[PDB]
Amino acid sequence: KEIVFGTTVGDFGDMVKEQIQPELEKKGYTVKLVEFTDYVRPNLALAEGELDINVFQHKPYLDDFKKEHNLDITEVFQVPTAPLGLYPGKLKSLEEVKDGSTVSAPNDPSNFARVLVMLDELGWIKLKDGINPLTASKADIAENLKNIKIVELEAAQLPRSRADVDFAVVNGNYAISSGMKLTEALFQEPSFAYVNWSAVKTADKDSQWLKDVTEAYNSDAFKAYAHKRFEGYKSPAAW
Ligand code: MET
Repeated sequence: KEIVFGTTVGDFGDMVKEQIQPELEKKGYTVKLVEFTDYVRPNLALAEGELDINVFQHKPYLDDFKKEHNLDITEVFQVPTAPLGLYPGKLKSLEEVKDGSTVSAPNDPSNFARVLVMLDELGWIKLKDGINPLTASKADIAENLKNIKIVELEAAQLPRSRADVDFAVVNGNYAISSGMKLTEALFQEPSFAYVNWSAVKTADKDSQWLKDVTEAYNSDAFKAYAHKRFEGYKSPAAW
């Protein structure tokens, strides 16, 4: 049987080619990897049948997408994921924030809510008490303490936005594929609510090939591989 993987370019794809694939091949499987530069196509490909499984999103994003597009897909297991971070732009230190400082952020809702929670934690803005952090939006901002100018861009553009803003909050997968380092972050998301999950069509939830893939992503071998290969990554809660 052939298992078709769909991932964002970079780290999630490397995991498959460097480790997962060879492991599954010694069980008889043939693997095919399809990489995506964007966040929109993977779930569509999975639902359509092009992919048997994709690895590139967190639950809040999956949940938002499934609902908006009515797709029968579901999360299965978590994987080591690059954390969301606030990186230096024109400014080099959190201490340099000015009234009116610009901060770039991804524009899709589930990821944008994260930026607002982070700005709240840093004390640059204050979110209204009791609001759902997973869906935090601008309407939820009680006070913009530092009159921060939030610049919204398509997720894939965040890395090179650093040249035009004071600080940029970059999704990990794009930070890594754009030559950035996790240690360059001035502040990282402390939460574990966004550790990425693999997703499949609800119909395959109990398949034998999926069972083989999930233990491939949880063996002592994979954990050792991940520990040295993706240092600084957030680990699956299950570990
Ligand atoms: C498509 S949701 C964003 C996924 C991205 N790898 C992150 O964890 O920030």
